[PDB]
Amino acid sequence: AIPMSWDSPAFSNDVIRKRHYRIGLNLFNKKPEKGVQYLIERGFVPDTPVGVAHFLLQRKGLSRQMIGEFLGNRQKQFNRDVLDCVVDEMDFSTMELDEALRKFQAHIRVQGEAQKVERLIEAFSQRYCICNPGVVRQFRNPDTIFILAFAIILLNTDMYSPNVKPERKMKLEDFIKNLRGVDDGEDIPREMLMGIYERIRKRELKTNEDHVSQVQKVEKLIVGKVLSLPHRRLVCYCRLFEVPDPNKPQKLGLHQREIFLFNDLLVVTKIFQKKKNSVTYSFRQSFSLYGMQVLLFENQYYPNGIRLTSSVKVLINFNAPNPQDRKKFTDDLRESIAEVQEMEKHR
Repeated sequence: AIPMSWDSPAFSNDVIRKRHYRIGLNLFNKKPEKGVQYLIERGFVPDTPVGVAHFLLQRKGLSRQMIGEFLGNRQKQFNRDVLDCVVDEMDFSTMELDEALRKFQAHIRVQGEAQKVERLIEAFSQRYCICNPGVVRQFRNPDTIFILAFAIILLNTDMYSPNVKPERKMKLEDFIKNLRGVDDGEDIPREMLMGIYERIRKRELKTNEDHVSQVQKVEKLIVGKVLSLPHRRLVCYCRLFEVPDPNKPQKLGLHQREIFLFNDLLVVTKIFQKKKNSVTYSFRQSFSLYGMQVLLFENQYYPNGIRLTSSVKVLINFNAPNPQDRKKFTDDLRESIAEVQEMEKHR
């Protein structure tokens, strides 16, 4: 009885598969335990340690804070064998401790709560031990590599801190002085410390950017009337025009709005500052995507109307600059609306 349309289930294979995948990453970026089983249930990764390990190091859309929060768990064994698996496909041979830490820190954020930091460091240090045993041998107590890894982290934080005057920052001799007697009473060979200090000074240790990085650089461009949570991702950016009254015409350019669509939130802004190769946006209002519907319309004064509603009833009215931007934006907003609705899990 139902006619075939383009909205029939026979045509939504790709759309629904990709929707589930994005939901999986969304549950990981909120709670990595619920997220990870979600993706093995739907078969996005095998239930293997290296499987989850290959996934966390390569897939985009995963928060590096949330990856480190996961890989840094002592309780779960899988997290430890995924951690040992992630350190396995990182080769630290013919490299100083700081160049190994930098490579390791490129994938996992090494910050936050003392318990889980100690642990990624613990697991990192031993991978550094296995790989360059020789260097370990000129250490009275191999326990000192763990101590030295934290000293490098402490050096990096201090050196590139915006909160310390340059003259109150750690000098090379202050770094050497602080490590005196660290090796169970003996000192670490000084040229090794010269190297370390002399190369963190050349280049700060920085974690690789992720989706949270883009949301926070957008967030710093908005002057409020706090969106960089690890689950939130930027979907699209669009210029629209707001419509106070769709029954009268308006001059072109009036009520110009810059819209930011996130996977669970829609923020409406208006241009604030102007030149210098960018701008700020004065936050006007934001909308939850739950219960929201997009009704496309047009009249004699607005050929490309967009209307946002709910029945949980008109949120706002927009006119798009052209039909293409209209199709693209409404297609993304409808997909983000479906993502949020599907996500309302009732377990």
